[PDB]
Amino acid sequence: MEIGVPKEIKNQEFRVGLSPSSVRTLVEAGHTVFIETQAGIGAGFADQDYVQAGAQVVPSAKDAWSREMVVKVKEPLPAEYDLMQKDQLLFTYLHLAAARELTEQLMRVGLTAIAYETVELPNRSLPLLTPMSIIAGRLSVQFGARFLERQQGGRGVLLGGVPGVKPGKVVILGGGVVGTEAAKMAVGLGAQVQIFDINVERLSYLETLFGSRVELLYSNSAEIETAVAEADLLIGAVLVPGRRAPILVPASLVEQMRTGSVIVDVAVDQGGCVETLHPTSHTQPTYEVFGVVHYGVPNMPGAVPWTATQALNNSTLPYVVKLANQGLKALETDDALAKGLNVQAHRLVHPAVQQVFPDLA
Amino acid sequence: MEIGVPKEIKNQEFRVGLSPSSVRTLVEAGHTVFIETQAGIGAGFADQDYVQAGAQVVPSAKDAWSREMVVKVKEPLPAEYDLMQKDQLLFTYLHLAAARELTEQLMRVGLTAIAYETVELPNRSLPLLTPMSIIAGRLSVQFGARFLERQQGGRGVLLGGVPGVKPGKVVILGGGVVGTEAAKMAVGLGAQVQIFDINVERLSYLETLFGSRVELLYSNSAEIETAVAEADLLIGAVLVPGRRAPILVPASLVEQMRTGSVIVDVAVDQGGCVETLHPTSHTQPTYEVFGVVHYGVPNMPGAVPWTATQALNNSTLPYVVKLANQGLKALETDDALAKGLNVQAHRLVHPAVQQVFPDLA
Amino acid sequence: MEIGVPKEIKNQEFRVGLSPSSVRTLVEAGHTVFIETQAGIGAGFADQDYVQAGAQVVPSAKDAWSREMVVKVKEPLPAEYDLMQKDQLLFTYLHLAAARELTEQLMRVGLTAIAYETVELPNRSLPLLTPMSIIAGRLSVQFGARFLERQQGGRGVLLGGVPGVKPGKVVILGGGVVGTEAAKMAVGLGAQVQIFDINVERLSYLETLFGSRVELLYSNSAEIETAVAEADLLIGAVLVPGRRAPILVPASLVEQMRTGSVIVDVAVDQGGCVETLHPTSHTQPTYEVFGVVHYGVPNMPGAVPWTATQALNNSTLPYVVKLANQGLKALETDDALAKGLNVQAHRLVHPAVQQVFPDLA
Amino acid sequence: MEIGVPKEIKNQEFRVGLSPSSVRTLVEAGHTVFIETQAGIGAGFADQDYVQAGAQVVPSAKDAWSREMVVKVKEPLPAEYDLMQKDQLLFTYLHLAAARELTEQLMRVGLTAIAYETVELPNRSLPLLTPMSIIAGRLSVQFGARFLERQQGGRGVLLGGVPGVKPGKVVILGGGVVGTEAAKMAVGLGAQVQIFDINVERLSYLETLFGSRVELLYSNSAEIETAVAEADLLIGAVLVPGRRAPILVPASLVEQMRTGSVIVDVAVDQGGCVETLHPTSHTQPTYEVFGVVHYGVPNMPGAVPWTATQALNNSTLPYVVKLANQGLKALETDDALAKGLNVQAHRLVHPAVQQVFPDLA
Amino acid sequence: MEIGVPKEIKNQEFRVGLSPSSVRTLVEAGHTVFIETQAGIGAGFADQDYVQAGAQVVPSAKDAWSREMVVKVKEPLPAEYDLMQKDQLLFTYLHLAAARELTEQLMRVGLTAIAYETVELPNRSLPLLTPMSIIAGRLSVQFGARFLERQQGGRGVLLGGVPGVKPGKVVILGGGVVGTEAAKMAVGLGAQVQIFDINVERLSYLETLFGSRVELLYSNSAEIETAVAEADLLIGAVLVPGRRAPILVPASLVEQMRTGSVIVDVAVDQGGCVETLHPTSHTQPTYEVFGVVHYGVPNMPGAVPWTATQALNNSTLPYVVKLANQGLKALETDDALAKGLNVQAHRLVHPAVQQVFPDLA
Ligand SMILES: NC(=O)c1ccc[n+]([C@@H]2O[C@H](COP(=O)([O-])OP(=O)(O)OC[C@H]3O[C@@H](n4cnc5c(N)ncnc54)[C@H](O)[C@@H]3O)[C@@H](O)[C@H]2O)c1
Ligand SMILES: NC(=O)c1ccc[n+]([C@@H]2O[C@H](COP(=O)([O-])OP(=O)(O)OC[C@H]3O[C@@H](n4cnc5c(N)ncnc54)[C@H](O)[C@@H]3O)[C@@H](O)[C@H]2O)c1
Ligand SMILES: NC(=O)c1ccc[n+]([C@@H]2O[C@H](COP(=O)([O-])OP(=O)(O)OC[C@H]3O[C@@H](n4cnc5c(N)ncnc54)[C@H](O)[C@@H]3O)[C@@H](O)[C@H]2O)c1
Ligand SMILES: NC(=O)c1ccc[n+]([C@@H]2O[C@H](COP(=O)([O-])OP(=O)(O)OC[C@H]3O[C@@H](n4cnc5c(N)ncnc54)[C@H](O)[C@@H]3O)[C@@H](O)[C@H]2O)c1
Ligand SMILES: NC(=O)c1ccc[n+]([C@@H]2O[C@H](COP(=O)([O-])OP(=O)(O)OC[C@H]3O[C@@H](n4cnc5c(N)ncnc54)[C@H](O)[C@@H]3O)[C@@H](O)[C@H]2O)c1
Repeated sequence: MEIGVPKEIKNQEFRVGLSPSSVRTLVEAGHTVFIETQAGIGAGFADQDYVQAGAQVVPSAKDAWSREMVVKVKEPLPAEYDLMQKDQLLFTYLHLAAARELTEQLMRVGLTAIAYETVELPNRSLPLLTPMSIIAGRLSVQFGARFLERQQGGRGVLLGGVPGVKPGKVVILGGGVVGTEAAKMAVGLGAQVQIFDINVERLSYLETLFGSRVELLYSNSAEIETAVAEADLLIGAVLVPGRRAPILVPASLVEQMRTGSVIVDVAVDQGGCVETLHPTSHTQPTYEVFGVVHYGVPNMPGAVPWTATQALNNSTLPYVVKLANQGLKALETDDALAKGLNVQAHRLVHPAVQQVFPDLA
Repeated sequence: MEIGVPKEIKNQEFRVGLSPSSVRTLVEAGHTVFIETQAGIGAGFADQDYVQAGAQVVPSAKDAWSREMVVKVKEPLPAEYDLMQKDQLLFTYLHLAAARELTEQLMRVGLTAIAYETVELPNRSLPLLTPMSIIAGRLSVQFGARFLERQQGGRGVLLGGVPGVKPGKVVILGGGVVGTEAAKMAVGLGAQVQIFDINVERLSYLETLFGSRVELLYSNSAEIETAVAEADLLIGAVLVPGRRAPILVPASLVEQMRTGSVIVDVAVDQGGCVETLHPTSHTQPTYEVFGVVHYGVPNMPGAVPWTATQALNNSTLPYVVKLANQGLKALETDDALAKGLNVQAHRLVHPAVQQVFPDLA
Repeated sequence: MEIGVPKEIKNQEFRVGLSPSSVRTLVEAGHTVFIETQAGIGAGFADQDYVQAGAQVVPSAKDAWSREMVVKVKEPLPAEYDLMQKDQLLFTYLHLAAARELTEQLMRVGLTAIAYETVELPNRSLPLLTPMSIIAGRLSVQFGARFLERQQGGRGVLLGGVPGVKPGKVVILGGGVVGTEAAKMAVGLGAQVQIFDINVERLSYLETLFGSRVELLYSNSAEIETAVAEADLLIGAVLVPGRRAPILVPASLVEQMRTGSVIVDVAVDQGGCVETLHPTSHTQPTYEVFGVVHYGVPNMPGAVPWTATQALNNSTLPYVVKLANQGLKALETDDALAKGLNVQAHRLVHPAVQQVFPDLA
Repeated sequence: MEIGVPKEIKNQEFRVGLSPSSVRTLVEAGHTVFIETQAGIGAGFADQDYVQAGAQVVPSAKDAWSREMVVKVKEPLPAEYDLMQKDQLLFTYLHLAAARELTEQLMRVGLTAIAYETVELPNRSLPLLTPMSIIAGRLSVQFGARFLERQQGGRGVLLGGVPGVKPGKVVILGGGVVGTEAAKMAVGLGAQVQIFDINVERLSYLETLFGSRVELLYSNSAEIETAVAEADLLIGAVLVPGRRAPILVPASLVEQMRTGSVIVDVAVDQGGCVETLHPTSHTQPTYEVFGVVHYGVPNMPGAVPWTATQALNNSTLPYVVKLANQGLKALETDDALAKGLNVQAHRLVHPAVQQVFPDLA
Repeated sequence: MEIGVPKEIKNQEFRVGLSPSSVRTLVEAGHTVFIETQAGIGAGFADQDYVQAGAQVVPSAKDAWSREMVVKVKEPLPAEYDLMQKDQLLFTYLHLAAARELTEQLMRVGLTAIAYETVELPNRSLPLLTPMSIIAGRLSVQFGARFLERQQGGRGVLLGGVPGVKPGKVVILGGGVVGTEAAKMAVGLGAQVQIFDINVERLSYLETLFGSRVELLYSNSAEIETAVAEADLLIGAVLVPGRRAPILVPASLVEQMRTGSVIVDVAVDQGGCVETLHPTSHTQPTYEVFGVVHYGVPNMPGAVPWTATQALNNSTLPYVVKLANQGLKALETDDALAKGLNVQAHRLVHPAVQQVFPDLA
């Protein structure tokens, strides 16, 4: 089939729909791929690498959008609304329940849109988001260490300390995928680490990973209060299915933290579990409240596009191949794929997006 | 005795001569300490903490400089030349072989100046520099990870990678104190690590620390060339006694590195082992040569003043106490202290500084 | 019941149906066991040990084959066709889909034959093969190290290297049971290790076992090519259910490998994932193609009969006991056992073997 | 200076005096190197690699022996006696106290001969032998595992066992360099390990390396007897300065060992600590006594010439460079080098070799 | 709702139904809690702590028993039979199949009684017992070490030994929750450890936790006999669903053990797997049979009430909250809770307790 890969146009978005290794694999399956020049450059892939792989490098987005299947990272923007085609297959992150205009647009056009984030296993797991959660967890500590540096606004604490001197104290709220990857890094830098979770069985499992090196604590307000007050680095990594996140950290608790301490709340979209936290810019990634540094920049994985592009591809690829092979019939063979389906032929198909635009259904 | 601690005035210097725990200890020994207001604040110590410790908080530097002993972090600046006194004891980092004017100043004044960096054991070890080498080694990786982020100018590589994706490759030139601490951090973040050294016995010792997790390689041009070409993060940590550092990495080698890769040369004063590296600012910590990011900001430990102040104190303290107790006679009891002596009563005493200002002796 | 254990007669087969500990256990359950003299000697078990266990040691195979139940390791050979009886229970590895004559023989005779390799759990797992996969994985590295020795034909590389010198590079294709055990050994010898797999969730799990000590890579032709070219030791450990193995390594790739490098493809029966690999002898376990040493000897576990006999027994025993107790009714109580049933009363019962000898059904 | 490297002619000797990386380094120092064609091929180095390094590849040994300095691995053989020159510098392993004829030959010729094995530090350490001890220690386990395989003559025991089955038991007599490297490998393969030593302080140090994973036992006849009787693999790694090795294992003890168990005595030249052990061939590396497999092949490191050549070079190189630079005056600057001196201008200089050929002095 | 917490009156019982953190959490949910004075003191919780949490501290048990819901640790005793009320909710450990009188009492009264130990998941797991199994496993080793001390009656063996001296040998029968926690501690003290289990898949899993540090052995009489004879510390940790425990250790085996060796059978209620073991007192926790020390004191977790109270609460809490919120309707929403139901309105509801008092149903 013909596969197009336009360059990402969203602000600060350096990832790319397909890496060269993916392309190669696709080309060996009988398919042909068209990629816009420079599409891969923010991620570290030259057009050259794409040609070596069997890609046809196209000079414009029009040329890339004109294919039967388009594979991207982010949702289409208004600047590209006119590039879309009636019978395309669009496979990318959509987040439709947050973009009515976008939802209507796809609807008018009549294509079929499959969202990475709705492809779901019986497991109830979302295989195409995980890779991003792993990365965010790892980055949280890296960003946190930077902001604990004096020139960056923090107290001037080295996470690992040095023999004779106290190490930094990292408190992680939530021991799921993100919280677990964060703990791995903090431990690697030498910090003293505490993880809170409400699921004891998850806590038991974490003990198999860390042994007695990390403190594994049941999530209750009383212990949270004490721990948070002593933290140099607080990482929010909580997720709850039927809703937005619980505020485990009220402004009053924040007020009790040490000056120059830092909070990184990875749970930014769904609210955060920290009361004083809101999303931040990039020309201004942080702000202070009570002398405590706040970091609320989202899509953390965008800081490592080379690593992030491959991680995503490793997971999307088999789906890309199935679609290229069976086209629309794959949704009838693949239940997970069938669940990624959001829009088709002017109809809003995803039940979740329906309950949000009940009048769009 | 009376001990004074002025606030550091050098640019970007947030450390402080004595921490509150040190002060307390000093006060319990019979001594009294005077500290300039706000002297400890960049390091995270309020005047309050100093008063609780037994310190007398003085409102001006004059008041702090007027003591029989002054304890600081950096060398005196011209702005303080008039504050110095004839019979003081000055204990701080001096680096006289690089400051003639300063050397002459101390000479005129007639005090006795003891340099942290010349206090030396029979071991030939410099006990008061080590703490700073440990910190620099640990920070190098932390800074390196930041600069490998796309927005910071790097390729966009996560050091630890994610299962399925290649981890970052870190190459460390020199397996001494700095190189060893750097390896500890890189390994902690999940990177693939290679350390080069010319001392096999040091390599053998490192194996006892890391096992087979790190690649331990003999330093020869041939292997260096190959390794460096594949690095995401290159850390220079070489030191050679009788001179400046060897250029293990010529511009030609740098030219062969991947775009967006980063070099952190901790060996900045003595030259660096990297040809294209020079010191950098803070309003501009890095620059590019061949698409490769260069970081040459010195006194790395200044980024974590809270941790760095305590590490230094843990080591200087026993010397501070000996001086306060025995005053000048300590140099006659302590050989290491006797070696820290640089200037006394208008005479240049340190042989090393003499061979540099042979006409000052 | 009466249980017989003949000595294995197949070439190079030193294992034995029951170890002495098994026998003891069987005897304490009310059963009696007859074993041919010397049956256990290749595995390190003297007849003495068998008598201490409660076994009756019989002088001939006839005496051992004449029992209501016979327990062996390998399939019956033509030399024993006349020893079989109409109503026996035969429990051993059969591999009928590869032995028509054998399949017809059991059919004529009219016994019931249960194959270790078809006993299967709902899990779809084959509990009686695993023990052999674990052993093969561990041996692969052991054999590989031997063949990397100069006198054995290899390049003369020590897997662990020595501080100052590069360790050997081991590449494992497939991260399942075999590939995982191989990685454990390679890591134990100090090698640099890469594992490829197409299942990301398996890759994630492996990270919980190895941390960042092993490189965990997604199986794609592009990365495979690069990795394989740099390998000292290549281990094939791929398995795919609905068929034979994929050739992940074409002769062209093999041609690009270093002279004296070695390939051990554990996936020998089902083809191998290496193009240039074919089964080898024992009077000649290896051969060279492009200066690269090939090892294709099967039934690797036969090299450690003492360890292999016990591992198998630990798993077969509970089934042996159930059969001795309930005889044929066990297949009606045990679904896994019911699945091991291949032949009974002249009829070919196993659906898998039926689809192979569709005219035998 | 001119440096020659002849091809090694001794039987089964595949190492080479200088690797290509060494050569390169030498060439960059102002020196020129001549190497006999194919000299590096048994170690995995093509002439090509030597030319790339700056070597001049010579067609004959005569051409290589004709230089002011010759660098080899083994001692000169009678076939090369005529190639030697009056004023050469010969640097290689000599073992003169075992070769009278050779000793006389060097004497006649009048060159100066420096033996790797006599270069000694104040430490009393022999820096140029260690690399070989490390390798032998690692290989011992590798060879031992092979001989425990049934087809190789052993009991058929997998060192690591499998969950549910006992691992192999490895007993190491001597916890020095060799014994320690052996333990590292055995532990890596999963074996149960015991190390005996008479030096408690060495035992204490080993605990810092292995923790409680290895049993660390004081060397006394009583415990030795018990342990040895239960071993699958016995490794002799004892060394005593003023003499030959103690027989810690009398034939009577050997008689008590399990059939198919194996003994690898790395202490072969100095006798061995095992009574029934003698050196073996290569066309016959082992023999049996009491059903116990004996391995007594020496120069174990010769099995991995690629790894062994580099390990040796990493250590000899700085000495090779000093000699090329200062020629004979290096012995007057280098005490360790001065100690390597065995023969010069017809005189036997090495005190140790003198006390052996008291009439040659 | 109103929640009461009486002080535990059973002998040697220091735990308490709710910890202060639990209380706080309950109070924030809209509920009010009444606790008898001193109820928390044996566990380390002052009334003060309870008041800070929002508890109302009541002076008598009557006051605590008079609530709509009573939360305790142990079963009600005759001394409290008169305190119970018709429509209460009683949530605590009951063990009714062992207390007929108690069972009849609850029956008369007409309350609804929910037993911690019958709350069960589809998993068939008993979430409210696990926490106690983990603790018992950890304590077993701690108690065992104490009894191996000479003054306590044991042989005088230090589990970890010291470099040069054999470590203690610990044998664990059963590799489930208890056996696994015991192994963790024994390994932590430096002992040589063997675990036996009949489930190979459990053995495989344990290898992922311990690697090759522990010996993982299949449970068969032959190996058990040998291992037990050499043990310093034997820990019984076997559980079998449809019955009482198997005697894996007959008195005859015990007779073969070393004098001063110790047995701790955690499997005390269900019999023990050790023939010579019976429950013991506290004024006499052990006894000897054949010079072997026996420890059979039950409810091991009672020795660490501070730790044990919190572990239990972490697990019971969510159930306590559900009950307080939905009262009786929770059993209709919660299947696990519905399974904890033993008695209600004079009727015996639990099928298991019915089959024991078939005439009570
Ligand atoms: N900013 C970014 O780039 C980015 C990327 C990915 C995910 N995230 C966010 O990070 C969060 C973590 O996602 P995840 O994949 O780890 O989910 P997860 O389900 O793997 O982990 C969440 C964990 O939180 C625990 N939790 C829930 N309530 C809790 C409570 N009251 N106290 C303590 N722990 C509680 C759960 O028991 C669970 O273990 C989500 O909110 C997600 O949206 C941000
Ligand atoms: N910028 C900062 O804030 C800061 C702070 C401290 C130290 N440093 C610098 O960092 C360097 C490292 O200091 P250190 O305490 O680790 O010294 P060290 O002696 O502990 O380590 C240096 C090591 O380099 C090795 N080395 C020398 N020549 C080599 C060669 N050709 N190849 C490979 N390795 C070689 C030596 O064998 C030694 O092991 C010095 O140059 C020091 O001035 C910078
Ligand atoms: N010679 C012997 O004595 C012996 C003994 C046992 C097994 N074997 C063979 O070894 C192989 C391994 O068996 P196992 O028990 O490990 O199976 P397994 O299922 O546990 O492992 C196989 C793994 O291969 C992976 N795989 C499949 N296709 C792949 C691809 N294209 N790239 C990379 N990985 C891929 C799967 O995802 C899986 O994780 C089989 O072929 C089996 O027949 C040989
Ligand atoms: N065959 C080969 O290729 C080869 C290569 C190198 C070394 N070797 C030999 O291996 C031996 C080991 O050499 P090394 O470098 O380990 O020496 P080492 O000094 O590092 O180790 C020897 C150790 O043996 C211990 N020892 C001495 N007497 C003992 C006794 N009665 N019981 C127990 N331990 C005792 C010492 O305390 C010491 O720790 C030597 O005999 C050497 O000649 C063979
Ligand atoms: N005294 C106390 O305070 C206390 C507290 C909790 C549990 N216990 C007791 O401890 C025992 C262990 O409980 P658990 O939670 O570990 O159960 P579990 O199911 O987690 O562990 C029991 C294990 O025993 C194994 N096993 C069964 N039969 C065996 C045999 N013949 N040989 C070897 N292993 C065998 C099973 O395969 C299983 O892995 C139970 O009997 C329980 O009643 C005592």
